[PDB]
Amino acid sequence: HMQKVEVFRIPTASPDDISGLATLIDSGKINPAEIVAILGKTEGNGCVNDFTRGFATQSLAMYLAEKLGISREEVVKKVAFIMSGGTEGVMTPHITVFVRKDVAAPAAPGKRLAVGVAFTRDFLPEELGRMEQVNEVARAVKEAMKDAQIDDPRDVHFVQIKCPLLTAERIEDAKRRGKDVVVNDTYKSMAYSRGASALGVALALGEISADKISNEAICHDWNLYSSVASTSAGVELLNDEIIVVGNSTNSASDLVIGHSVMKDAIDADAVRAALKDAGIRSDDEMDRIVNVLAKAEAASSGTVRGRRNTMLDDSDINHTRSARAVVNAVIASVVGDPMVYVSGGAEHQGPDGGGPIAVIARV
Amino acid sequence: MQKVEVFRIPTASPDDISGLATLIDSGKINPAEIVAILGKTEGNGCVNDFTRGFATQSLAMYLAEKLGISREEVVKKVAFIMSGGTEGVMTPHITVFVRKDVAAPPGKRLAVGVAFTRDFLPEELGRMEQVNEVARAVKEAMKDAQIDDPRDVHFVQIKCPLLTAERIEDAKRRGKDVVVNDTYKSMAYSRGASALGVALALGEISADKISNEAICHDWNLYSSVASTSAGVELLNDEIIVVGNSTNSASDLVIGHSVMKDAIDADAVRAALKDAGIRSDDEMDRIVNVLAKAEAASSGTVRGRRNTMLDDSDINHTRSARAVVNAVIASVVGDPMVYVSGGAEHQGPDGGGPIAVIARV
Amino acid sequence: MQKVEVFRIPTASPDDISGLATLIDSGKINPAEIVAILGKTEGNGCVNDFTRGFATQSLAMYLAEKLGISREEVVKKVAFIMSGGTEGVMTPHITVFVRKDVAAPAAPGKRLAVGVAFTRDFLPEELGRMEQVNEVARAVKEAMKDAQIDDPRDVHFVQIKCPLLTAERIEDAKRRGKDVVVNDTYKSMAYSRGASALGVALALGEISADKISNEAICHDWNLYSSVASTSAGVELLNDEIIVVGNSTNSASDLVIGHSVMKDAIDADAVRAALKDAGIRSDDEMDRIVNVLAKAEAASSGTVRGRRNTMLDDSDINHTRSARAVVNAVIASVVGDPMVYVSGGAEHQGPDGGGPIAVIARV
Amino acid sequence: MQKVEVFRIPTASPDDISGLATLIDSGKINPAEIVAILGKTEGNGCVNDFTRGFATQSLAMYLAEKLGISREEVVKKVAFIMSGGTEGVMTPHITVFVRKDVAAPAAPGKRLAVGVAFTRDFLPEELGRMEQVNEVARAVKEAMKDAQIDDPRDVHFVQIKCPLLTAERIEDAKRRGKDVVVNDTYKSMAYSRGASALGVALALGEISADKISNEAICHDWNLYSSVASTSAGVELLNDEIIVVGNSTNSASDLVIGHSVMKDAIDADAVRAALKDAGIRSDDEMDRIVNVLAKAEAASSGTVRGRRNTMLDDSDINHTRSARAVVNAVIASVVGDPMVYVSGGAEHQGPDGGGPIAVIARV
Ligand SMILES: O=C1CC(=O)NC(=O)N1
Ligand SMILES: O=C1CC(=O)NC(=O)N1
Ligand SMILES: O=C1CC(=O)NC(=O)N1
Ligand SMILES: [Ca+2]
Ligand SMILES: [Ca+2]
Ligand SMILES: [Ca+2]
Ligand SMILES: [Ca+2]
Ligand SMILES: [Cl-]
Ligand SMILES: [Cl-]
Ligand code: NA
Repeated sequence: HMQKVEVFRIPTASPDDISGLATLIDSGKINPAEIVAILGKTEGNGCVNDFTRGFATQSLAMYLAEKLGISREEVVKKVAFIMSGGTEGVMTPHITVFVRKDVAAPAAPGKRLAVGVAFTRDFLPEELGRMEQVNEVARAVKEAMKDAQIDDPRDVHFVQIKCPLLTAERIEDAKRRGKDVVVNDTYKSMAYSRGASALGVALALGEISADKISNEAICHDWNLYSSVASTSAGVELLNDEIIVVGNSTNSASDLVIGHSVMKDAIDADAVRAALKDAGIRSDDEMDRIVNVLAKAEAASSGTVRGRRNTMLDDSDINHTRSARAVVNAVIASVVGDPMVYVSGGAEHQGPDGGGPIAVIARV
Repeated sequence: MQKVEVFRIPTASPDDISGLATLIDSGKINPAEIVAILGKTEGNGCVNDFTRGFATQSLAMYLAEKLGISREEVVKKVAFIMSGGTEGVMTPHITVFVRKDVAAPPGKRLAVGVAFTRDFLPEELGRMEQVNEVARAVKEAMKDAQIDDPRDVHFVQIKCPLLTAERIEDAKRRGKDVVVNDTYKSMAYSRGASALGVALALGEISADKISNEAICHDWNLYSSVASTSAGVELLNDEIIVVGNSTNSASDLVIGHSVMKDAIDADAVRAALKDAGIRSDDEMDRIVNVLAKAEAASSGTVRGRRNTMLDDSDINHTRSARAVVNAVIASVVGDPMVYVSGGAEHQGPDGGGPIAVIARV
Repeated sequence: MQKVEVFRIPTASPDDISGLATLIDSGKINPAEIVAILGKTEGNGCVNDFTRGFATQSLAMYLAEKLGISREEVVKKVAFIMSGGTEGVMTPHITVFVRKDVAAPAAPGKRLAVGVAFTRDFLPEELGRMEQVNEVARAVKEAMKDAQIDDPRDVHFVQIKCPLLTAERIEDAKRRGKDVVVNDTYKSMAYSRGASALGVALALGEISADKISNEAICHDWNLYSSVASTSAGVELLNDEIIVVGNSTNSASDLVIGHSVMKDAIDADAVRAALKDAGIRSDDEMDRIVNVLAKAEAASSGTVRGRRNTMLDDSDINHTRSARAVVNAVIASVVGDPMVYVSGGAEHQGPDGGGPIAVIARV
Repeated sequence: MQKVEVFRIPTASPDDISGLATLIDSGKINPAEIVAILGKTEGNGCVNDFTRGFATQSLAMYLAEKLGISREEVVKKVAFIMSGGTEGVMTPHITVFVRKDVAAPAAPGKRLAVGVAFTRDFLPEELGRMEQVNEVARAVKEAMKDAQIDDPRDVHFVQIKCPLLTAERIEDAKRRGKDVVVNDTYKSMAYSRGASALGVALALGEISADKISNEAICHDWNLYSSVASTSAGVELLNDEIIVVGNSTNSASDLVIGHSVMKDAIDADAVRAALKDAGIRSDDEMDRIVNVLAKAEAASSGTVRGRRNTMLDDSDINHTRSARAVVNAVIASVVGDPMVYVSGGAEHQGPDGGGPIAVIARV
């Protein structure tokens, strides 16, 4: 009959903590068969050797499989699990659970929160960071939009993607088959996978025309970017998982989403603009926030507003960790709550050194 | 009659003196009138940070050849307070304080005073001996500042020592124990004892509440203007009192507030207001912002857990510095501001003082 | 008559069960006979290492499926001790202990024997204090009985997993009006390791009870066990104990020997432990099943009079460095970096050293 | 006739000149005869390591004061090669090379010889490319001549300091319309080390010019020098070269020998290098002046087929781990962790290995 999306931002005590989700299920507030996606901030280092991502997904899949009476593999085929590691600074570990009910109510007036999920095919290692990944992500984004019943791409406000990376073993597999990979480095492969996936969002939503995107442009032409894409790499899967979040004229949700783009890592004005775009027009209305979701990164210039920083020169602390700490702190200082989603590495996600920022709010 | 000028100078590396050299060579700074240099250096700000000493040595070399005197005499004349750790987007820079005596014709204006303490025994670090001696030099520096009312003191910056392996062996040889065995934790004890010395001198807390057992344990005791930073390269405390005096002709003033926690942007705006900055348009009057940052002992901020105290890969003082610099930068639009970590007895638990120096 | 078999298995990731599954599916391991798994997992080996729990969860879920029982029942039945930190060239792997009942002839001298025991859960304010010492000592005695070892001189390695403090657990303690032994999460690992190690020494008669008190724990480094190997983690709230030795009631084709490294570069002690396990020449290194060792930074900040920065390095915690060093030393003697090295050797060997054991085919 | 003396001096900090000053004040070192100082400094050895420059500044300032000349003049006369990173048990120290002409007899056989040479400054876009290879090769040949070595087989170690790319230098290159060899500050160290190492192999005839191109640099690991040892730093724009060998025109009471570690745990190569320097037994190890070696993670992510995480670890860069490992292996053979080990051995020995030299008293 009618889609109603509910979104639950749940604090976690550890990567494997399912207790807060279990409390909401046991109280009857969440039917677990209606969960379509879980977006996590997990407290590993968010870089190459972060096993909290897989630990969290495994723990959630185990739990939901037992509650639903189905196998873990069926849960993973059915539910998007997107775990973004790295909870630096004051950023609070948490999960955001997306529930899509089917209700016997009319659509609410105007446009209200809508979500769609789609998975791509698995990618061969030589496809990561290249047009194959761009075009297949674009196709899956369009599918998720239709799943969400969103017709106008301007009504898409955040497209969250989990994407793969290259391990030593996967690079060697490509080599044994006579293929080369986009880069022979696991950490850099995360940027290429994030960037190709983001360009696929831009292609699908019409933010960039197809004839401007080529292999040569991926992670090189920073004038090309999506204003709503948010992509995050991990070792666990070989495909991309996509969540499209926007507003539909055919939704019964009591929530809406809005967004802006941070021009740089300290752009508090963009945080306030994203809040306003989600209907939050004053500090007292900040209690309507469900979550804030943003991309952060170290600008390629090595500077912010003309001031040097060491992020790209610091050999002890990877720059994606520093970028996450900074943007989480900036958002937290505006909204008064560090339990917000910030992910690092914003290739083709907002301008160089900036990133999209979206707000899910109660109406 | 004293006048104080303050110069915030970006640096390209710990040993970079070129920005200071440009201002001297252009006549805008007379090196003989420099009384203190407060630096943010790009080492890790913890135990094995050698950018502090590298920066001090490079500056001492340079000012010695420019003043015709020896390096050793320069360090006895000028306070060098190098705070390592430039995490996040925090920009390495130095802040140079110039104090020139100029006869001139109301209103309170920036005044600065310096005072070195005697050298401390390692057994005295983090204990009442350090507290009482620091309180002495603060009043001494209050004097050089020509400031009579402690309510006119807005920031008290201190470089304090730490306990090395050999300084522990020394107290061991001499038959005396030290406040703690961990060299990293001695930084917190030296920082906290020094801070209590400021609260004691300024009458922020009465002396009968301060004991050895209260140091780094009773967080109800704290100064609202103290800012202390530890390093390996000395054994005494170097104190800079900054405030406003009627007997001053400076074109600057200093205000301050206290960050209740690491994301307290309201306190940043209050500090700006206390220094005469009332709108975003007037932000260009900032000379520098100076703040203390730290991880709260509860492991939380506004009820939300974070990993700073559980993260074995990144020391919590590094994270706290990144966070508070990003918050201040997002208010003033400029990450080149002074943030130092470890705020023991400096503002409440999880918070710290924040001061703004601004043109009038 | 018990027969112990030990399988050292390379792993591709913390959750990799494929090597164990291959041995089960080939018929080489009956999963019902597994009594303990000792892992090296590739997290940072410090407070915020979740690879330890990820590995245990993955193994318990796999074995639970294979055996037709719940995960909870598997973790009550099988010791899972995951030591994080695979720095330097140290290769991630698990060592699986299988114990079966057999009818076999007697008097094979003494051969490898294994026993397992668990303590109760500890409150945060008990870590690093006599309650942990005494509970561990009782469990060590139980594990010895499980191993059918009555003579403590026949115990060659006592491997323990023990808890640690997080900021959240310290705050729980404060809310209940209790003070923890130390207010630093990393240092809490040393107190839990040290108290657990002194519990081994108490149980084996290496130190008399009247010499152990709260004040001595992590302060009197001349108190130590020569066989204790303890390892701390966020993923458990009790201690798990594996006693490994030799007994006359054993039909194993394996034996264990040990020595004590006096410092982190004591290759002589590696060769002495090999010899105590019956490996008398480089030509016989192929009989190694695994080498198990403790490593640590010396409190003096030195090795043979030479300074190092392990205790002063704010970027890399000293147990990470000690593991890389001692693994490299062992690897250079035996020609294989896939050996067990655990860092932080409080009351485990002298200050700056630690026990080292070798499991070898006869 | 040239006489070379070499003093290995422990340091308490990067700026510690006291051990050197002791040797000068007692008359054992004439400061005007110092031609090079090779240091291990206790920074992280990567991009943001300022202990290297801090050490050089302190040494240049001290020597300029002793010789009555300017800092500028000292750095033009003396090679200062500070290699950061003292991980594991590796002990910070400096190795001071003293060379003087003498009127003395010969030939007592071949004895230690040293020569020094500097290259021009490099643009950022020349690092890791043939401009650096060829100019380094030119300078190695010059340093050979300064050492009075005509036979490349008598060169046993070629130590080099070379530049790296910072974010600001990469951005500047971009503004000038020039792309650099790699857009990554950490990886730029590998390209500078590797191009410099190939310069050595070219100068010494270890590899034909035919085989070297931009495309081969940090790609064809079959190309390598067996004596090159290179180390990158943020504190200079050129390459500084120290050639160390033996020649018939030497009156030193020292010799150098070398081998090549095939991998990070090749203790046999350590003993081979000792033997090549005349140290035939454990009893003769008191003749060591220093051991100098290159260490690295193999591009395969393995040692003798065993996986490690050095290339995967986002918390600790692999050159830090490699240094800890190889220093520990050497220390366990010679009983002393105060030896020189530098990380990143691109085109320096085979993939995963590196050269190792020993300077010994005859
Ligand atoms: O923030 C991020 C970005 C990514 O690519 N992968 C993560 O785990 N965390
Ligand atoms: O921020 C800080 C605090 C300290 O104690 N020492 C430093 O170098 N930086
Ligand atoms: O070991 C090393 C290698 C390098 O490239 N740079 C350093 O400072 N140390
Ligand atoms: Ca971007
Ligand atoms: Ca405070
Ligand atoms: Ca020990
Ligand atoms: Ca090599
Ligand atoms: Cl209800
Ligand atoms: Cl864990
Ligand atoms: Na799991």
